[PDB]
Amino acid sequence: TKPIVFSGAQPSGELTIGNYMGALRQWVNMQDDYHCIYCIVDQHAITVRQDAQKLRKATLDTLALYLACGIDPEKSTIFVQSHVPEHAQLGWALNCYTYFGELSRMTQFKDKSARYAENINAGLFDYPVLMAADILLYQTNLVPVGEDQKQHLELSRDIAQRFNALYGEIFKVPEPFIPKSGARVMSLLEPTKKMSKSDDNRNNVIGLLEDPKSVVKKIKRAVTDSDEPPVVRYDVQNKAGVSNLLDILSAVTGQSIPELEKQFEGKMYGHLKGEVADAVSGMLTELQERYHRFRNDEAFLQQVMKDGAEKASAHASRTLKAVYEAIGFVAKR
Amino acid sequence: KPIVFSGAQPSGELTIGNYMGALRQWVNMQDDYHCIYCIVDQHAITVRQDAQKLRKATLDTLALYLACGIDPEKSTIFVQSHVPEHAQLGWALNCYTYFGELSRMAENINAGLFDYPVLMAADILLYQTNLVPVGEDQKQHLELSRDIAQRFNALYGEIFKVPEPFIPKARVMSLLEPTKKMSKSDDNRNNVIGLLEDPKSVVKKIKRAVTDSDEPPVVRYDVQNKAGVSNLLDILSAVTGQSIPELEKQFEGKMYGHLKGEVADAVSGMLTELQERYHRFRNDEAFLQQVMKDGAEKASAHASRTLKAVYEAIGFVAKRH
Ligand SMILES: Nc1ncnc2c1ncn2[C@@H]1O[C@H](COP(=O)(O)OC(=O)[C@@H](N)Cc2c[nH]c3ccccc23)[C@@H](O)[C@H]1O
Ligand SMILES: Nc1ncnc2c1c(-c1ccc(Oc3ccccc3)cc1)nn2C1CCNCC1
Ligand SMILES: O=c1[nH]c2cc(Cl)ccc2o1
Repeated sequence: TKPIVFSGAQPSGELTIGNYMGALRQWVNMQDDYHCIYCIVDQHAITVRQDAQKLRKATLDTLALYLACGIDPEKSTIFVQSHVPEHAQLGWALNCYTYFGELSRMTQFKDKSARYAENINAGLFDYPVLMAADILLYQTNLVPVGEDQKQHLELSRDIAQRFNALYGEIFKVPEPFIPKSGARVMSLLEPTKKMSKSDDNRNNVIGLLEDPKSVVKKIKRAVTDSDEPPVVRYDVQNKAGVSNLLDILSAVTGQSIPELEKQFEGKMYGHLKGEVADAVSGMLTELQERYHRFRNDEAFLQQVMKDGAEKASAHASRTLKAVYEAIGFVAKR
Repeated sequence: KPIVFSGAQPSGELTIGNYMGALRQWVNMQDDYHCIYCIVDQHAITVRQDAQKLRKATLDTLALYLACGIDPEKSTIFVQSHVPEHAQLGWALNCYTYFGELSRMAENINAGLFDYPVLMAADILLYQTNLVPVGEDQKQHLELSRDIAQRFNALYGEIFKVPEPFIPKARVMSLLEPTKKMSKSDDNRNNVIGLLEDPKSVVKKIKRAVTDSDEPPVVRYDVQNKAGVSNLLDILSAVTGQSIPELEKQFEGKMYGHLKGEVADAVSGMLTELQERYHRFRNDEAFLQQVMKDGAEKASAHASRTLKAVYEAIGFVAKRH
């Protein structure tokens, strides 16, 4: 049996080139090498208040975007989190093996709490426990995420180790898979801030489903620096915007930063932004063409969700039965 | 017919205070209400305990409720962990519960100890529950369940019933501290009589029961001045159905030794029949397995209806069977 890959994305906001380079790109590339399981985490999405029609549409948008990126339902398991009850069941059990202080110290809870002061809910606080359940159910070996999820992944490793120390080899201890390029794509007008899929200023983001003409304009207005002469060189501290543009270009083309710096010797930010705009515009045009063919095929989306929940439930039920036996529950008949 | 929900915590040996004080009366109301008894093993694990002891205590609790007269054909009795909808609704309700509400109910407590009030709200709201018999320690918890139900209903429509406490209330006090209610969660086991205690144990515990220094000894009801004698009278009245004034007449010119002898005989007479049924049920694995299977099937059919309405209101894509 192949080692197992698991990862998820929220059907909230609009997925960006950041979500693609930090996660989805690795998801597509891992499908033959490993046994891959990819989840649309609708139960995590509702830790921020959603409109019911927007959430349902966004769940199906996210599924079609996975397929458009090249996630192949003949190679990978693709499913909607709420379709597998074992996620919530194991999540409750793992609350009892997680410390309050491990949750209160989380960067995501602190940032989200500041943004949504009127909805500091228990789900937002308990977010990392459900995510540990998502990973540990599938005997997961590798979790491809961006840098912002590292703290969450480290807690899932601590929970797995703590539970195993008491009860035996119930869980695998998962490892993060974080890319060398594109692990933390930054905002186009505030390159010290991560690119957000829920930004109130749309000019900060490159949306995967945004009009490529709109995206090219945003790239040309991306902030650079006051260097005289202008020089294309990677330096996050002193050249955050130029560095972020180089990181996006490297991630799209596969070229190294040193190769890009050599290609741009004697050139300035017009050549850099021209190449980033051309590469991103081409990628999004091809991606969106595949997207509409999947998004408007409800029979195919329905079949992928049915087959994926059936495959996930088989794995998850096996792990949950072992967890329930270990902690001392009377087994269900 | 109103729906009543009770959570039976597996750990802790039920006492004569639990039986004569509430369970005995609820056994006789199984035709008046749709009663649901949930053995709450998912609540249990907020406290680290031996796994084999928790499994045994779940089956001990099931067999004792059956022995006291809960009829699995009239009432729904089941193990919480056998119905996944409890955990599913609990997560959803976390997203509609303020962190501040749980704080107002440290770095080293487990998240289950912080979050169980949300699981209790899910347990109740799943079954369109009208009535919850709560202890005084659980009144704030029931108020949170009502607050969550009203908050969700105000956003999405009348998805949940707003549950009410069961207001109406036998007095059974601690044998060595007659000002404190007899409690199944007590550390001084000499303060309680468990439902499974043998006649020799019952005699020993009643004989140490605190009385007073009245001279002559007088068997009369007076909670202020004769708390221990009053408690023995209340226990004897609750077992036999004889009135306090009738018992006062019966023990005129009698000493506290006579009262204690009659209390022990009355209590052990009541427990013998409970204990026969308990050992019969507890050692019948196929009977207990069939009760749990039937109960979880009944509970899941009702719980699935509520959870589907909750998921539709939130906007989740419906599962593909
Ligand atoms: N600007 C950025 N640059 C690079 N990568 C980025 C950027 N912004 C986001 N990411 C990554 O995108 C993935 C999905 O993000 P979500 O917010 O949907 O999704 C999240 O933040 C998860 N909690 C969802 C989840 C729930 N359960 C799981 C179990 C395993 C893995 C993931 C999950 C993530 O990998 C995230 O790191
Ligand atoms: N799980 C726990 N872990 C720690 N402390 C807890 C609890 C609970 C608890 C347990 C089970 C439960 O089941 C129901 C469900 C529905 C209806 C009725 C009962 C409800 C609550 N109560 N408390 C106490 C501690 C002292 N008194 C204050 C609260
Ligand atoms: O991760 C989690 N936390 C949870 C809390 C409740 Cl009440 C139920 C399921 C859960 O899963």
